[PDB]
Amino acid sequence: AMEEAINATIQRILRTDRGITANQVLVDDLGFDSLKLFQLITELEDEFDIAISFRDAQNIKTVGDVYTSVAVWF
Repeated sequence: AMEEAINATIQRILRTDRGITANQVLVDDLGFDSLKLFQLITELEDEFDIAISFRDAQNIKTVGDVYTSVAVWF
């Protein structure tokens, strides 16, 4: 639900219909680069009306880490 929305945002940014799962490494598995990671953080801040610290954004490695970064607000 929250997760489905995060997956949709991930898919929109990467322009893919591939399935998204919590174990996927953003860079190694999904092909995020620095621009697309910036898009992800800022899109989610705007989508969910939340804020994610730079430090936490730095430390996000997997899809699951993205879920728990948003989950803390809900």
